[PDB]
Amino acid sequence: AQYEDGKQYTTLEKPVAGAPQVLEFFSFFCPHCYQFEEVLHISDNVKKKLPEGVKMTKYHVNFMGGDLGKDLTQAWAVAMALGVEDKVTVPLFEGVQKTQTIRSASDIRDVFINAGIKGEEYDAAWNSFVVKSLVAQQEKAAADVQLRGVPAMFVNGKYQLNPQGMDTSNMDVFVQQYADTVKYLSEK
Repeated sequence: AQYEDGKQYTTLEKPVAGAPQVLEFFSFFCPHCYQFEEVLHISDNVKKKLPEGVKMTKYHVNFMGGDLGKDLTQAWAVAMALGVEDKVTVPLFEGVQKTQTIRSASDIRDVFINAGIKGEEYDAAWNSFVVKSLVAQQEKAAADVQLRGVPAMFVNGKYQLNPQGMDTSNMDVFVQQYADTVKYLSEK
């Protein structure tokens, strides 16, 4: 058929109860994640095709970058808690991978301050238990899909996107196929 298990997607042996409808994992240290987000715009192309009432969730991972990697997962929790993901995603990626001006937790915080988040507001969130629970949620989600690498995307806790089984191509047909596959999976 057009969409096939083992081709554009695979099926989790252990489906995840209560999982987000569309769940993406990434790291700000991850070179292909930079490409996915800043060049291919995978997240945004997926959203433009998602059915009504389907939300996208995006989580950061710890296993790249050591201490700074964990700081970035905690900062991503802060972004989620404050609802400023669309203000910090580009400067965090560029800070880590383009300019390489993000080397410490303070450097991460600078991105938020420069983006207009008040210092008080960032620090209260950073130190909050709401943020510690959001870090834990991100780690738990990774365990639940038995995550091995990033970038990665899962639909309804049952299906895993398999870009390896899609076209190389014009980047753009790849992106289109990826977004079309997510939409098919969401309706499955």
